[PDB]
Parts: sequence; structure tokens; C-alpha cells
Amino acid sequence: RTIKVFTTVDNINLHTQVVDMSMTYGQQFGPTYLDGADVTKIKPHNSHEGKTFYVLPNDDTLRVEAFEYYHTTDPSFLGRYMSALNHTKKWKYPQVNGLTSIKWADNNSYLATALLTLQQIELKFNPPALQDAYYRARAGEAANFCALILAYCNKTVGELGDVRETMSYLFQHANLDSCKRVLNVVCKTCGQQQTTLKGVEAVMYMGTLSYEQFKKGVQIPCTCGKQATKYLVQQESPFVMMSAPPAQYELKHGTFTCASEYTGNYQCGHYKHITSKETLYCIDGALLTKSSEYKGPITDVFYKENSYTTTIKP
Ligand SMILES: [Ca+2]
Ligand SMILES: [Zn+2]
Repeated sequence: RTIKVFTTVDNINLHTQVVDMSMTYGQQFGPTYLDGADVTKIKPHNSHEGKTFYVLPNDDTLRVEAFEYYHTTDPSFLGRYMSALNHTKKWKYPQVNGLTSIKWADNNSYLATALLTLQQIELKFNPPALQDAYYRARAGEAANFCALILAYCNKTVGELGDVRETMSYLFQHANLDSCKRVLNVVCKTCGQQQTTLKGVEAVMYMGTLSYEQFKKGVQIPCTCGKQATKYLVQQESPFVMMSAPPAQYELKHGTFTCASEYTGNYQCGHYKHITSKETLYCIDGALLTKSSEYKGPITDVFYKENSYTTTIKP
């Protein structure tokens, strides 16, 4: 028996195939997937006629196609992305206040808060798989985007996650080289140290939530033994992510783009997303509340930026 099916590694370039129906998909193709479901232990059915299957890049041509779409060499990427897709395709992606969210499942609260932020900051991905699925996620079809995020972060479904850490991985696949940050560490004895950062390191900071206070200056204990002052000199970026360990923080309307709230501790933590619109909106998975004032345990705050110049003399 024979049916005709298609094989692909990017869902773009399809390949016509003849399949012996007395064998399994793994026997003729190797590890094979149909929209996430592993069908390696499965033999062709008549219902599969004309359907498209993911495989692993066995030949070079599939490897050439796979690198262009995903920008990775990691041959495990397809199985991990397919394994993630098999779950994320079943998640619910409601529109909450005009943004694509995720109904909570499999400890995806950090994914929901990240996805919500990605929709409110200016950003473009370099791998086509990411940018294609990023576009579809903004349209409401976020299953493939979320599965790709897990594959690029080497995370699995159900595993707990950090939003700041998740952005870190994704910023490596965006085009942020144009971003530039300059910092002056002024230490009363060590001196006035300057650093220039390019790329992902130029938009992220771990220490405080306030961007104006980051412009004014923050003390950091120096490697000598005393205290040292830390402030921003030049910021050239579309946005800035300011992170701090979860602590009670007052979110003031119109002073930020969006923020990450983290309540709980250890294995009992949970993320909520706060965004600034005409008033303050709290998106918690598929749930939505609104208020004029907000105070909570914030761990990330995003701000808009273009070009900043400090008023501090070197
Ligand atoms: Ca929308
Ligand atoms: Zn010092």
C-alpha cells in the first residue's frame, strides 16, 4: 500500500514522499511529527493522505533549510519544539485588553507575562521562525510562538520559569546590536569607571526598578571595600527592562510601559502583568482587573526609550 504525504522542517518547503504503509514513520523517515504529536511508532493511515509531517534534518538539504528558518545547529531543536507544540496547541490564548494572553496551564504564567510584554515593546526577531510566529501570536495564534520560546530557552512545558531570564534568551535572537549603553561607576577612592555595552546587555539591568533613579545614581559596594555610585550616561535603545528582586513597589500611571508582578515564594510563585493604558490594567492569564492606583511585588518594569543624554559631568 502507498499514500502520498509531505515532509518538511520549516512548514514552508514541503517534500512529496511515498510511504510503505506496512512500516512505521520512524522506519522510513526517522523521528517524525504531525503538528507536535510523535508518530514515530505509528504506521501510515489513510487519513494521513496529503498531510504534512515534520522530521529531523536527516539529509543535508533538510539541515540547510532548518538552519535558515531557526538559526541553530542543535539537532534536538525540532523534537523539543515539537514536544512543546504538542502542549501549547491545546492552550487557550484569549484577547485580554487587546493583547494575546494565555489561560494558565502547565506553569505558563511567566510565559503569559512575557508574551504580553513582547506585544508592547518595539522589537524584531532575526530567525524567520521566530518573526513568523511572533506575527501570528500578535494576531492571536500564539501556540507556535510559545513552543518556539520554550525550545529557544531550553525550557519544557510545566517547568517553572523566570520572565527576566526568558527575555534574556529571546533578546539574543532579536536585532538589538544598534542598542548602546554607557555607565560611569564613580567610586570615592577607586575612581570613575566607564563601561560601554552593545546588544542584549545594553537594554537589561538587574538591581532597581526605577529608570529615573537609575539616571540619577545608585550605590553599589565596590570591590575595594567601600561604596560606589552607579549611573547611566547614554541610552540608545527602543526600550529598557529594569529588574529587581520581587519587592513591594508602587506603580504610577503613565510612567512606564508594562511591568511584571511576582507573588509567592519558592515553588509557589505566580506572575501577573501590569500595563499602563488610559488607566492601570492587571492581566492575570485570562483574568483582567483595572485600577487607578497599584502597589505590589514588582520584579520587572519596562520603559520606552529612544536616546538619552545624562546631565552628569565626567
Ligand atoms: Ca490586538
Ligand atoms: Zn572603592
